[PDB]
Amino acid sequence: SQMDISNFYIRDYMDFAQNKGIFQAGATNIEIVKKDGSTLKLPEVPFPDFSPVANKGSTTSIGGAYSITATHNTKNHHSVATQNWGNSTYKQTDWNTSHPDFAVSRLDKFVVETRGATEGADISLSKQQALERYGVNYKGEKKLIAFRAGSGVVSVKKNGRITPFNEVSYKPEMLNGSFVHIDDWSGWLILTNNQFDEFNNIASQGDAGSALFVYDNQKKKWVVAGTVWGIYNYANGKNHAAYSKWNQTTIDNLKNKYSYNVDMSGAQVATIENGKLTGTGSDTTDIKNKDLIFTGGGDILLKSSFDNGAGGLVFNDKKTYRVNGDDFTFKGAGVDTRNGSTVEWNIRYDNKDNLHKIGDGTLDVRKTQNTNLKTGEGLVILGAEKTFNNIYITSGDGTVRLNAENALSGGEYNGIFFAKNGGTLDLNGYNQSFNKIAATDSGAVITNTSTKKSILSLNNTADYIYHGNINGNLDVLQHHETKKENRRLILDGGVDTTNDISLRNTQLSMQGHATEHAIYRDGAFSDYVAGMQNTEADAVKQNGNAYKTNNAVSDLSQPDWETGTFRFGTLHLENSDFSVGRNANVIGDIQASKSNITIGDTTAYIDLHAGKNITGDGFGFRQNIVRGNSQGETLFTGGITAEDSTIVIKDKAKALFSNYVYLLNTKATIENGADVTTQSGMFSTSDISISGNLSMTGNPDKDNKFEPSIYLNDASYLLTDDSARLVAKNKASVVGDIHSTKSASIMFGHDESDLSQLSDRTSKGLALGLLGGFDVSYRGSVNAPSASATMNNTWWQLTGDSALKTLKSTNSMVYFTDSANNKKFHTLTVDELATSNSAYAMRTNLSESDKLEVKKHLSGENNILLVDFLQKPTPEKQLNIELVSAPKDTNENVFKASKQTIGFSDVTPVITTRETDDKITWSLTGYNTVASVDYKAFLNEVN
Repeated sequence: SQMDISNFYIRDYMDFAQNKGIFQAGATNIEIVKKDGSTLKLPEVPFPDFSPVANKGSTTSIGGAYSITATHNTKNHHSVATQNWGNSTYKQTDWNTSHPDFAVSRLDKFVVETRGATEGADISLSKQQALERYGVNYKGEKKLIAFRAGSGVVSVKKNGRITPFNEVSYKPEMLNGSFVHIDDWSGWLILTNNQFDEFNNIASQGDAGSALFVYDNQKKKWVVAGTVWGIYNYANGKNHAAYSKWNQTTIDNLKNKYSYNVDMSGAQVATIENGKLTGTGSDTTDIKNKDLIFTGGGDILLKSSFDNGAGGLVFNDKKTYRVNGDDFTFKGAGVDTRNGSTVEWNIRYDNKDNLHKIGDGTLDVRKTQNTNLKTGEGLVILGAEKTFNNIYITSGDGTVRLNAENALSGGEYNGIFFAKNGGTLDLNGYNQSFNKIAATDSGAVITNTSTKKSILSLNNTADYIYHGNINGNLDVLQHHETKKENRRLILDGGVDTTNDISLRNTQLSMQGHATEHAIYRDGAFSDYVAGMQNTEADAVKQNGNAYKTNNAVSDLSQPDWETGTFRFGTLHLENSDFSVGRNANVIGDIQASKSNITIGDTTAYIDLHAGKNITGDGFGFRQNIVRGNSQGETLFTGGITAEDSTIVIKDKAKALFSNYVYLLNTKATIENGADVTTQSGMFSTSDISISGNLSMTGNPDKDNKFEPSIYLNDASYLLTDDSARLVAKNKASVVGDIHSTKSASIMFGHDESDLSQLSDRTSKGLALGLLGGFDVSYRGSVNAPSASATMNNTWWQLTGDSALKTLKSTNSMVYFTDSANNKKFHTLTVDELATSNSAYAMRTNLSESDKLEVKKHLSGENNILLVDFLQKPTPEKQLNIELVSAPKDTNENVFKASKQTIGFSDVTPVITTRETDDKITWSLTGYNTVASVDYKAFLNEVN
């Protein structure tokens, strides 16, 4: 544990050993960011799972009740005589040692926290064979590189200067490691160079016994090469850690010595009474301190209580067994169900001791135990009411299935505690109510594999973060009778169902998870955490990253978060607050009533005990929520139906409304930097305020085309910022007035070059109906005198007096028309109009008309003026109705009279051009007679 912190952080070496930060088990292409900003690529291997390494580092699990270490630590060493993994304590019963310094320990219980490093390296391989079998690519070469972790006395080295932390040895929190080069493989001891390159961490006193791991090509599996014997220092600063090789036979002899085979092939019933095993092919009068290894299937009968000492119960074939015995009890190392064995457990485990379950098989518990389970592997069926008082699930490999009504216990957690990497609780058709789920990370899964639906109620009484997952066939419910402050439910793990979540009088946040890192000391305080912090105050000062050395598992200001994917059918909101914070990917529909929805909440939540929530012996839960500003990108995708609600989409948030949005008396706001795309239609009764980006498009089908979509606002689109952007394109029919005090942008239609096609789903009748042959229909007035509008391939049904700063119309029709109760003529007022290949269709009753007024600049070629004659003109009256008004220098050919009729008139307009001293104008000064509408067809006249 002598760490060169010249170009790396102390926490990097800790994260490495502890599978925290970037060093997740199995991860490839890991890059350590140096203090100088550049990157160090790890060797090309799936990163090792270091869970076999004991809390103190000097001992390592090799599976079951066995661990390996260094003989010269001694039988009595505090890290050998007692050995810990997670919240569990294990006592050494004895050990077997082989020269030079290799020790294998027999423990008193089956270790549930880890499968262990079950296999060793083949030390009989030659140099070259070993390089081929165990070599890994590093800086473009195959090298015999090994990985390891330990917690010998800590010191740090910066550019030569060593700073020791003499008290700091065997500190679980300080577990640290490195990848190292094996300089000597075939020699008497394996010799590793821990400073062969850059990530340099030399072994120090207390690292003795810690394991060396190498990666097997063929087995695709990390295996143990040896245990730390000692350390050599040579002239000119060279250094090796020396390793006592894995000795398979020392292991096998100890294992066999602590095993006793019981052959029940055909031999009816195994009976155990006061330490005597009868009725089998392997009868004896003890049988104590030995794993009983059962084969052949069948019944085990206790005629007395059975304390097997350090020995456990092992089942070693894919057969079924039954353990019966009055009200007698078992005590020992636990139950190891191997090779798919099924054990129907119909006795009680000792009431003052924890049952340890490992093995890939099944423990089917048929009666109430009145004691605790610790499980790490395979299946446990809870077949009785209150099967266990408490359950501790660790490592990720274990599953607990409810198979009875009322199967869990009471209290805040229902007696379920998910420790490191958790495991799966299968509700299996039964409903459960938790006040809180005591889970420490995202490895905790609550699910339901039954075809019968189950309901998971969460009733947390104060603020609380659930780190786990909710999967499978379950609905989620959080209902309170009154809405109170200070009991928010925060999900920062995940949800993955096709079912519903129901919220009533409550507050819910969905959120990503701040990645957990190693810390120096768990708890407050002379002070080594302060000293270590001061060693890197220079680096922190330079890189502005105080979170990195603050002795906190995570921090609101850190950049590394894990996305929370929340997939569900419908989220039902009744008088509730729903928030999506940073780094979420929410995928589902929302139905909201009297509710507040916030997408892009700047408040995020972190748990200062994340990853270390499970306390004591495994059956307590701690959590310390910190909250504050922490912005980051986030996503919602789906539909929303909202009544009497408010919706806010905030900065960095992207909302893809891929289903219908229905806003009934709901206040909707899209803020600066927020991005909303709606593609499956909308209805709104109230104003939508847009300071960011609202894009309204048709529905993209499977074949690169668009089904028309309708955007119906009975109120107004309010553009509330200079930076606002309202976009409609790709087969969208929009209805509703636009108002803006600001210099926002409006963009209707696809880009001139970039055409889009109709879905084969859509009949041509419907298409003409909603779009008039154009890409976009817009119906409403626009009063945004400072705003810019761009319209291409657009049908503007202009239904009221309108005002823009600048307007550009290419291949569009501005169609002046009426509504329910207008029936008045309208005026389009613009500072600058650039118009080409477009049509303007004005109505007239032969004295007034719709009118276009361009105040400052009118440019563009090839536009027609259509006139809807609402009354049949006669040859008597002198017509002289101003249709368009523009500045003097405008070219008269910008507009021409159409030779087509529009409306119910058989009459074509005659338009004449005039120059007053300040404005040129187009006036209707005559007419000509000709003896679901496709309005795009009109534009043929102007190509």
